[PDB]
Amino acid sequence: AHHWGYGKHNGPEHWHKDFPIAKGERQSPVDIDTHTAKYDPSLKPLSVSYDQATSLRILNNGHAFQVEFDDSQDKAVLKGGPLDGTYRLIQFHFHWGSLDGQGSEHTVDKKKYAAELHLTHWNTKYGDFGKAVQQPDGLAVLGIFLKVGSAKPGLQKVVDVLDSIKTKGKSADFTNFDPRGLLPESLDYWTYPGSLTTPPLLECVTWIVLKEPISVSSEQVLKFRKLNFNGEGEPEELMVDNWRPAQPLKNRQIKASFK
Ligand SMILES: NS(=O)(=O)c1nc2ccccc2s1
Ligand SMILES: NS(=O)(=O)c1nc2ccccc2s1
Ligand SMILES: [Zn+2]
Repeated sequence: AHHWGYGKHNGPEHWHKDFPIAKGERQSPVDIDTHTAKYDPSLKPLSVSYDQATSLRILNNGHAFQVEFDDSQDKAVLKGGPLDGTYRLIQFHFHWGSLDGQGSEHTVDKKKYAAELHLTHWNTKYGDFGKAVQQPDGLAVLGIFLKVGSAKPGLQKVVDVLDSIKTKGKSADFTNFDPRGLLPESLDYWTYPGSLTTPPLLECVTWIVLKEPISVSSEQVLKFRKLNFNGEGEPEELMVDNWRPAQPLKNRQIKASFK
């Protein structure tokens, strides 16, 4: 079974041995070189439509924590921007570091942020998530950088439940959470074709990375770092540095929605 992780012996540099697409042509994340990225006037404004979102549950999956949504109908969707059609929000999760100087997956002119939020959506034309990941336009992931400064009020409900899902396989009710409280003011973005950043690393994602980071407090991110990779009663391994480094851009163009 799957035994990949972010440890000293099963981290990103090992993944290719069980997931050979790790060395593929459209892997994520990437470094965003802001001077090479081209303004594309043909891109549209994003439409983030989360007014009817229905969060359900939060889970420690042994790699991160994920907040899951009801994706059995169009409730919270992403449209527009580089996308054709409608993409349903299935879950969000974060990647973060052991200290504030690393944690993001994407980088901007080689700068690493303290963490990165991924809101994961799937293209409804394929009917279910499992079919969507097998298609080059199957997923859209909205990525948002976190820097450490002032607290993010809309994140606090998430941090306050983490004590209850400390170890792998623990979950808790997480209804009535509004993900709009995790967004920055501006929806200016970069976009490029890429992949899932954890195994199976499938090349099925249209990445939309917001230019404006959100600010979270040191206290908030410190609570992320108290989670465990391990299961209950097992030797404690703090859940930190659960990010994949930047991968080769190869023959891909990063486009900007803004001038
Ligand atoms: N990262 S992986 O190729 O999927 C993997 N690494 C390791 C290391 C030790 C035991 C099993 C596995 S499975
Ligand atoms: N980190 S991510 O590219 O947003 C992502 N990776 C995976 C892997 C398996 C299932 C869902 C997702 S969402
Ligand atoms: Zn992710």
